[PDB]
Amino acid sequence: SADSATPHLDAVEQTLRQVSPGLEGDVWERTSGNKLDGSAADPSDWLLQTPGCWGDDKCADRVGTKRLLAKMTENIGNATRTVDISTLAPFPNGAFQDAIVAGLKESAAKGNKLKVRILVGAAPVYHMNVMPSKYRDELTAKLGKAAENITLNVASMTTSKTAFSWNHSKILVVDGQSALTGGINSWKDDYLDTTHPVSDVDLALTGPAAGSAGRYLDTLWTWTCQNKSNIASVWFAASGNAGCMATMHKDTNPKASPATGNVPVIAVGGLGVGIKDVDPKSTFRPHDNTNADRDYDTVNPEESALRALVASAKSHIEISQQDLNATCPPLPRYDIRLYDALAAKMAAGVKVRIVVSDPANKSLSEISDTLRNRLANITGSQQAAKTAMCSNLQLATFRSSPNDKWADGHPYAQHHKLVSVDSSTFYIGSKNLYPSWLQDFGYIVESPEAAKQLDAKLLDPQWKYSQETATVDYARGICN
Repeated sequence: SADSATPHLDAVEQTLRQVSPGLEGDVWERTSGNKLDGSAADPSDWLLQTPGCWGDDKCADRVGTKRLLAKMTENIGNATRTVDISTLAPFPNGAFQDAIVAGLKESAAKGNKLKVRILVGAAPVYHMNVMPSKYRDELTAKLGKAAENITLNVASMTTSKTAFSWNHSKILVVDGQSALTGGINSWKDDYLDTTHPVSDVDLALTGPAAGSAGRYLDTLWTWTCQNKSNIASVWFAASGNAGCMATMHKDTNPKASPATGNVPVIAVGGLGVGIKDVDPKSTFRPHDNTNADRDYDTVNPEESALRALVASAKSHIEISQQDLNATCPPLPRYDIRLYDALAAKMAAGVKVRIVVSDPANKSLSEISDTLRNRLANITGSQQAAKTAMCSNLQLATFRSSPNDKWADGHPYAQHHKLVSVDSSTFYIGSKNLYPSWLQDFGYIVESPEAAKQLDAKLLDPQWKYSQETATVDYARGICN
């Protein structure tokens, strides 16, 4: 018999086909033959962490931020057909707008005509600020003659006011072949023009999984174009006499995709609330969408995917987030199934590390109490839960140097949406583990070599400096 080399993806895949079989290909998809898109000088700079400093409370070394903008510009400059962007509102500004304009100029100067879609999610509280025909006109102006060659769609959207749903994915796809995604929304959002930068992470790849991200954006733009005349759902603007490009990606880029490397990946996203009510093909049979809406799960496969990734761990789990708990009624406080899966792992002796952003930006007491309570349901007592938790948990707030705050007085903050298991398989994307009902997207990658680079470049230094704040740390017998 043959032994799989991708046991973690196999497990996640099996769950996704149970929960969202009708969404395979569009909202989630497993592909082989990808390449983590790091140069030759640096094999590891597929991992776009920002700011990239460690051990320096002044953050002198901004190599990560410089690299991110160069990669955006470079990837867009190599476009020959299509550029596909999603983020949270506002529309691109500052250094990110500069990288987009420079990339588009670079591609236009090589003789290319491009189709470009720029899609942002707006919170009703934010709406007025986001004006797509204004952004269209500002981008057109900055491009100059290069704008002659750009067919542009620009839109902001809210899929549900009542259930607080809009786009939160942060994606850049060029020619359906290269993709960047992760947690980085804009330069100012992460205070990168600043000496207290926020810590964040994106990944860059090429290959079939880039097509997966284009198909996810086709799913959002199909709904956007269907609703482009409903002023309460969508504000849409286009250049010239262009239409609304619902399926830019299906149309201009094929579906069979040649391999660029040897990395297997599961692309996975969610449709939030108000795009699709249910996956009609699903037979899954498991107001609060996170914990008590079957139909919601079937159209938000990323929630199940992340819980399955946790469940697939045989040895150890590292979680790095802004928080695990939500503070946004009517959203629930936490994902019950997630904490239950973390508890079950600790009850089996699998190690769990949780690093969250400083509450200033206890937060920790809330996490450990809930984990303890879920473990008590499993182990039968509070004393047995404490044994399981204290012996298997690391829980701390994030630090990037031996200083308790940045040198300039402000606390450290982090925006990662990162999960890694068994130094083998990890998620990088925009989906937070705390309850949220937005459209999101990310990649689950199984590669021990890449996961060890993630350890060496991110998770190891992270823990080196964050452990000073730990309220629980089985490796030093701390359990407060």
